[PDB]
Amino acid sequence: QSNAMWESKFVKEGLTFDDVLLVPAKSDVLPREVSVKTVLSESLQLNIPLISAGMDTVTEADMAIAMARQGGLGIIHKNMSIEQQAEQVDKVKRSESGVISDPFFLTPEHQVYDAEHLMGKYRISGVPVVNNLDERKLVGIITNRDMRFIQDYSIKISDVMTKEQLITAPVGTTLSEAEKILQKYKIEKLPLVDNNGVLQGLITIKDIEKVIEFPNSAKDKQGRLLVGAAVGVTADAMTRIDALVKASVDAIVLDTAHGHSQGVIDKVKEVRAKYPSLNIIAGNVATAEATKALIEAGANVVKVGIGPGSICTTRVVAGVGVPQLTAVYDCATEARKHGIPVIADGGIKYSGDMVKALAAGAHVVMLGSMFAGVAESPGETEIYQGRQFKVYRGMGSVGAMEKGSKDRYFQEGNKKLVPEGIEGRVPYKGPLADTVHQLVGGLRAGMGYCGAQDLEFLRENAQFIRMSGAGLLESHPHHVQITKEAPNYS
Amino acid sequence: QSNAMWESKFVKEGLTFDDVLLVPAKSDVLPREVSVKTVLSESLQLNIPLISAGMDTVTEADMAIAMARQGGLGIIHKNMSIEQQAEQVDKVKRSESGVISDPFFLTPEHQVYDAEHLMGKYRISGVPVVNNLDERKLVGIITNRDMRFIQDYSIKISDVMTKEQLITAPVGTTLSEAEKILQKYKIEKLPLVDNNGVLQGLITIKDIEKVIEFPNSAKDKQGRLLVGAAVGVTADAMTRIDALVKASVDAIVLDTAHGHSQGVIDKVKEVRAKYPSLNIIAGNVATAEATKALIEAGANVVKVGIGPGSICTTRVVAGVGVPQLTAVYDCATEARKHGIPVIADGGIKYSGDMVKALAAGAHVVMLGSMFAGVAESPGETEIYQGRQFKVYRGMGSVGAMEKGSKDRYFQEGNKKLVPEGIEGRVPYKGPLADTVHQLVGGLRAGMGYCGAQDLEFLRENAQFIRMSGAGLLESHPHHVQITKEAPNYS
Amino acid sequence: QSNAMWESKFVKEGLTFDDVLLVPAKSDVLPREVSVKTVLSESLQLNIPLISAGMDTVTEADMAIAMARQGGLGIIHKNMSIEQQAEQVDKVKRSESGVISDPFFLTPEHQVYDAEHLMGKYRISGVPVVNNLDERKLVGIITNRDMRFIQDYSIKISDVMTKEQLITAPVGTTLSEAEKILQKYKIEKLPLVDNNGVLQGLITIKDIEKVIEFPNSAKDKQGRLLVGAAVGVTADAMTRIDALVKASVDAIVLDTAHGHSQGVIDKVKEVRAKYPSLNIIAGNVATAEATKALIEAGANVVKVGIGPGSICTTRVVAGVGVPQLTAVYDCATEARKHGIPVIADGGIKYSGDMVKALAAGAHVVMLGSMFAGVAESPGETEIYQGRQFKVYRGMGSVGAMEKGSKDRYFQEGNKKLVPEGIEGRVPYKGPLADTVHQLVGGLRAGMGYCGAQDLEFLRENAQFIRMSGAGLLESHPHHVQITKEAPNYS
Amino acid sequence: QSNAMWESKFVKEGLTFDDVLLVPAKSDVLPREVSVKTVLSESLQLNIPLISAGMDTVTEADMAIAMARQGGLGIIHKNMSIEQQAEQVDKVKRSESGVISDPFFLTPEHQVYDAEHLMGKYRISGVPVVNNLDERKLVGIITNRDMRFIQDYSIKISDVMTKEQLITAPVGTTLSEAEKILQKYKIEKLPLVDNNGVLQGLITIKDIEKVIEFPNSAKDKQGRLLVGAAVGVTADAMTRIDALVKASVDAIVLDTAHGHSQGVIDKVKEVRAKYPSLNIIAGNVATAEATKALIEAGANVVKVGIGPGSICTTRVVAGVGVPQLTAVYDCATEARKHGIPVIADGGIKYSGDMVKALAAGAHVVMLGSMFAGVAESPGETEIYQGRQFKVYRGMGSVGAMEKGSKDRYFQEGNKKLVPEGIEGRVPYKGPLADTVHQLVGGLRAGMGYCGAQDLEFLRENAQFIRMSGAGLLESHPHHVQITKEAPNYS
Repeated sequence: QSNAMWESKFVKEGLTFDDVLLVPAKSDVLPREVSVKTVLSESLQLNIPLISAGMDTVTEADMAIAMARQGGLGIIHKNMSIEQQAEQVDKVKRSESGVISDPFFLTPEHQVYDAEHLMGKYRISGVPVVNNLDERKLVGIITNRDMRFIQDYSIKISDVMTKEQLITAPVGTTLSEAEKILQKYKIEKLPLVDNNGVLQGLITIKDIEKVIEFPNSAKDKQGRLLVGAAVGVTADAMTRIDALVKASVDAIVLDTAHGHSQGVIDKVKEVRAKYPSLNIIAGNVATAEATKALIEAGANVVKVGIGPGSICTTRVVAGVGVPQLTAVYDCATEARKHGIPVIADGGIKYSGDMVKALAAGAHVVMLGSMFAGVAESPGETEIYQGRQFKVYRGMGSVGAMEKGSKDRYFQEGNKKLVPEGIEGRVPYKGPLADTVHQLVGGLRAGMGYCGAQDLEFLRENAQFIRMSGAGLLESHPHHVQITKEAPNYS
Repeated sequence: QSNAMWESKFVKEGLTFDDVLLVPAKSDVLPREVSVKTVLSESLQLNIPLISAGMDTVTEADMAIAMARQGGLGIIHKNMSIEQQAEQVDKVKRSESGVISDPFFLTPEHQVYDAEHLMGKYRISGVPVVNNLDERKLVGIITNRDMRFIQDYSIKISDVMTKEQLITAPVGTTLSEAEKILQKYKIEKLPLVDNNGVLQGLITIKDIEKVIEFPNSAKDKQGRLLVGAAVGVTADAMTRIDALVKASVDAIVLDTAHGHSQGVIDKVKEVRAKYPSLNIIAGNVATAEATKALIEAGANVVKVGIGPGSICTTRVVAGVGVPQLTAVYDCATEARKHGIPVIADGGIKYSGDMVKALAAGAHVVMLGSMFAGVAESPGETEIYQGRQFKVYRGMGSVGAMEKGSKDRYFQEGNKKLVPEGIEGRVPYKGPLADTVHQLVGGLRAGMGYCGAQDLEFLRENAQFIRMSGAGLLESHPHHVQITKEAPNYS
Repeated sequence: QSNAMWESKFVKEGLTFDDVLLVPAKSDVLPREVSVKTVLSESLQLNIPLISAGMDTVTEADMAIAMARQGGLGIIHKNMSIEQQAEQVDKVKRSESGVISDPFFLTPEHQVYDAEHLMGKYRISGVPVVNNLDERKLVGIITNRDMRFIQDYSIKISDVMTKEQLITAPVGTTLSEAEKILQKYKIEKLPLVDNNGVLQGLITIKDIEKVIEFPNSAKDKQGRLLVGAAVGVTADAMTRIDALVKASVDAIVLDTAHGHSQGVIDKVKEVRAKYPSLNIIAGNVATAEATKALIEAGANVVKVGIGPGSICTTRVVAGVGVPQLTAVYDCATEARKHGIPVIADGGIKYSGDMVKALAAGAHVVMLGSMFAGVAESPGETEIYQGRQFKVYRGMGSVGAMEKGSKDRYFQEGNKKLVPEGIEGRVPYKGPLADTVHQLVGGLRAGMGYCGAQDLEFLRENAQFIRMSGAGLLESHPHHVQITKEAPNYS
Repeated sequence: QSNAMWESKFVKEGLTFDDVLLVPAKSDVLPREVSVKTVLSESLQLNIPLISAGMDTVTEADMAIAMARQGGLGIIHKNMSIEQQAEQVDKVKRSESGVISDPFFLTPEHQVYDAEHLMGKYRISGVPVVNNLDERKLVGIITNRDMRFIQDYSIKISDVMTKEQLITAPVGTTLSEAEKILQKYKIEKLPLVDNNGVLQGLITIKDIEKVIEFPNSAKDKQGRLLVGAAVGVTADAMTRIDALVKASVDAIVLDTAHGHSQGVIDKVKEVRAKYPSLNIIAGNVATAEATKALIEAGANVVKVGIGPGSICTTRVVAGVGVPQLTAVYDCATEARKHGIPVIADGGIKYSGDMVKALAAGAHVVMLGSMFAGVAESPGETEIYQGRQFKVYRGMGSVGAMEKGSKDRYFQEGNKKLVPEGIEGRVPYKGPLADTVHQLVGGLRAGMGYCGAQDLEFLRENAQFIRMSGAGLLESHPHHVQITKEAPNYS
């Protein structure tokens, strides 16, 4: 077939969110009752199908805590040093239930400075103290309550801790039973020791009251919040990866602009080979062939989308891409054959778009722009025309690339950059929870319409219908002047 | 066929009003002579193919009176209490010919307050008086003319009514013969009694002069204006329905966002089972399958459209919908097999759109936005830039849902809403009659072009032709500066 | 085939000017050398494929003179009385060579008032005088030169005409030979008489110098400018037609909004039957079937287009129409079978559009909006933002209908109108000739590209290629700021 | 097949840049390593696939020097006299290595005026002097250093040149060896003479240091910069061509609006016949048939595109054209059969567009608008709203045609023009090099995505995917406010 490539140049046709509507269907299930949980793997389980993009304007520790608390996942960005990125991961892991099996501790010879340091770093209200670092016999605890009486923090621990026997509990004490012990004895902390009195761990009422406050939290087997981390394909990738895995990261995202590059495929094999059980998310790919190549290399999740991002110019400057809905569907067709979930990354303006990507076969969606004006996002708020804004930049933008996204665009050494992205700003949105509430609300409605009691049914079942540009103008509100909008719509 | 659902995801294609034009055809019938009447059922017969949407910004008693007087139908909204909604229905039923068979009456021991109450409630110029409530022997009539001489309304009826024998007439006296009796004896009221003088009814010149004033009125077998009423699927639906049926409502609209929901199907069976002859309009559905399921459940009219409304965000936030012209056609294809009419609800900007929906198979169209700035619509007029406006909100909007449209979106108990609609404003349009005149005028022209002497011919015969976006720009006025517009166009 | 009509509803697809480009082709012919002439019939022959629409804002006598002088045809509108419309036709016929065979004349007993009247009415510089009305012996001529010495015009002709034998010439003297006689004897007028001296006719240097000034003029066999006239389908149509034919009109346009109406078909048969040789243009039709029905009724030209006009709302308000390029092609396919030419009426914004309509099979195009700001058009110039404007209204607009276009919309008696058109304004364009120069220039270029030495080759040969909306944005100028435009483009 | 032409009128469908995206593919090659060189012929070899359009607002000598220095090609425009155009070509040829084999020289009897003239004309820092014009024995050199001591330039050379034996070198001395000789003896000039001392040539450090400064330069076998020149089809074409060939032009562009015109085909045969080895670029053509006809006539490169230009109105005014991507593909399909390269001329807004045209089969792209605001372009900078602009006009614009582009539009003698183009302005872009850097950068990224190590692989391999208008809005940045843009994007 000498001329086959040449003749098939223009045959393919793609579709995106605005070309298409979901067709309503026979439904015995109400929006209220549907299940929105998704399993990306046995060690990664979300209560909502949402991930925040690793981007320096989108996700850092607080955003990751917030997302995890709602049931989704944050991906900490790589535009910081290895020490810095692993420190962020650790903060997220230790937000709740973090010191139960692996406590920090001090000796009476440390200064109050150290105790202030740990408490502020992890937001944990007390620090257990041991006789020395070898034996680790618990001698007492310095807490936030002890702290308010201390003026100069340069003093040694032994001076501020007045002994009284404090209530401790055996190893493997559990939240539910710690809940009554704290209640019964009227205490906020519960050190865990063995029969020899050696400190094994610590439980706080925060650990307990956070379970009540965020009942939908996405957590590992130990009850700690899930967190992911971005890693590029660079000579230092394994080093970055090593420190992440030691910080108990639940997933890495190997993040590149072209997932089908041999360099990416090799890095995945090399990472899978060193960490057989590590959750590995790899992207971006827009095709079936690319999807199969990442999976065979050992990726256990595949991230889909080339160019669709609100801030990306890849399609404009390089001329390259696939319309996102076709991309998701093309990639989901392949990954389904392997029982592998895909992430739809980029292009989602409204909650409806999310529904469409999930009905096209994605297990989960990853959002940049809808999360950047949110309160937990890294940047602070800027003023334009009296209203508050937050900066949002493409990983392809010159600004982002100077701060270490260069490898993503294969620009890694270059003195003069050629950006695939742009810089912009988004309105301040308030706390993340409210944005998720609307997102999940729109999903529940659509699943209601499509008769899907859970996300699996939705991917396997839901049917779309294509429309014209005139079909799009009908779908939006039209030809009436809008006095007041909604959180779901503009 | 394991993979069939998966592969058919993107095959369907929809069309809306702007994608399409009607093809002109051999015509011996002029616009002037065509028949625009439609039968939704033997007990529901419209002289124009128009219904006003039950929405709190669109239809209440006056709008329903106005619509009925022009030949269409109002649907009173449910965003009021059951007492309040049935009271509205009653006002519409009693506007004309309402007391002929079931008169109100008083005894001389009532106060003038009561007489003022009835006259103001029904806009009827006089109140018959009977000796007591059991016998009901007519002793006389207090009228608007008697009223102008009364200062304090706290006084008893017996004091103000000076006896003179008044002209009465036998039962079953008819408008045409009442017309000459009032004329012959020079009177405005004509009580109806039996041989024992027991009040049976009342006829007024208003009853007579309204037939002359609105020759196209849509009326039941008794000559009273038709009226419909909205009912949601709620634990209290039957209660609401019971009071409506007792107020002589001609149709209920069971109104939900997803008509294909099992909960809706069951409610229809349950209502059909209790009221075999009640006119039951059920929606909304966008498909053939949904249409068949409502009909088998006992719906005798089906209402079509998901998302197309000027104020709806359903398609944007939930991602769900079908382009309205395809929806109408898909649903009309199914209902035709059963001899069941469909209503096209939502999306109509211009009179031409109306024609297209009817040629696509709808028996009738239901309009929200084109009727909201009209004088008879419930809200009053707001000022923006010196011009008068009227508020118009989607039943999906937060505002509407707080006032009781929540059940429509399956949000019925929810503390935090996720709206499918938005709030806006429309220009004040003057009296309803002028808007209907243009609507019906555009319909008559199109039927002229398509060679259709009536609406049936139009549904069975008319052919469309699809066009591009460039085809749409040609169809509108283009590339000339508009100095003055028209009532039909912008 | 019970369900065939129902299923074929959406199958048809139309195209308009903006959906399509002409494909360039092998060309040995330069723009300069191509022939742009068209034959609508043996008695109607244009040197350019252009007609001005009969509309009260577009064509009256001067516009018709101007158009004819350039090689096209004016259609005088019917929004004036029968006397008035025939008077306009007569002015156009008599502009050049009008008195050669049928001269006006006076007797010495007429007042100078009469002579002033004729000269001003026809713009002819002199009036022949005869002894009396029966014999018609030429006694002399009162001219513009005689006039400048006359103060009071109330005086009798005999008083101002001082006799000198004047040079006359025999009947059937021709322009070329009159040209030398006027030159040889140094005179501006040349009365024509017989051997008995009875006035037969008159020739002026204007008649001669106009042939030189407008070498491309569209003229009848007698050398008089061609003119057309609009006629509606009304009880008075034949009366209007009779006076037109007596004024030597070359064509009538039976003009209706729906050409496929039985009423129009019957009127054409009835007119064809009374005037077998009259040129009859009938429209509007958008289909093949309609085209065949008009032709069999006796129309010898068919006018095509429903809704495409810059000022028409027909498609919006009635929902009715066909995209103009498909309309032209569909109608041209049918008329070609009969050797019948079609006119493309409406929708042409640029000279390129014209080329496309002709390549789609139209013999000629009819322009409203491109001719309304022209100097010869009936309205005068209005001021908006310091620049000069001309009003332009759709025959469907309320304004036009009040002035007698009602029958066109089948509204003929109606107290309350339902308009198919709108009112607007266009910039003042200067003399018509400059607008035609650009129009014809664009046509010559396109015919150059398509390799067409004449219009026939262009209709039979030229191929189009369809494009998207993105194809349209490429075709226009894009993405550069325009400092100065051109007469061909915006 | 009597009716075949008639029925095939609407079947063809075209695509342009915005309808289409490139599909990413398996890639072992990084953007950094890909080869962007193209061979238009053995005597024309570019290091980047870029040509600047011959247009009076785009390319003259400096632009041609700049383009050649970056690896592309300038085409000097024809809107100047033959002397003037050949002088421009000569300046480009002599920028580097121009006097090595064919030196200018003077005799001591010339004035310093002559020496100033040559140095300023060619930007060469010194002028060799010979005893007389026949023998041509080198007696010395007047340089820029000698010049700074001279006040009145009217004096004879012999007076200012103080003799010292100067270092010369044999014929065929090469840059690399001249580089050390200049270094060893500390001199900036190196005259070349034979054994009899007859001046053969000259080498300067500029010749040497330019090779280092512009390592990617596009050069002929002699090491001189490549340059092209525009020629129209006119009675004087050969004369213009003769002087160009004598100035050592590397290519002529026979430039016409319709390449398929017999007049163009004949001119190509006639030019090919007189200059069998001359590089001949001919256009414009949009079709396969036109492409084959130019090639058989002797064109060795074909230039593609009718109407797509940012400033062209051809499609609007003449209605003529083909969407550029289809045009390139249709023409590349034909030329590939002959081993003939095509140029994509017009329509490229962004670097991505460039990639698409090359993947559609073009060997090279030709840019007008992207190069007009560049510093080396002929016009100077205009002020609008405080920012600097550069005028850019279409060769079809009235302005350009008055200055001699008339023949291109077959308007060659015409008193009154009918333009195919428009006049506008573009922002000042700074030095050309920066614009090329971004252009080449975008190309390298796209080739990275498509897995193409060189341009051949890209044409033979790369696959596109079609998208809707909604697909285009996704591809651009969407729905976020842009605070700062990039050089690649807007």
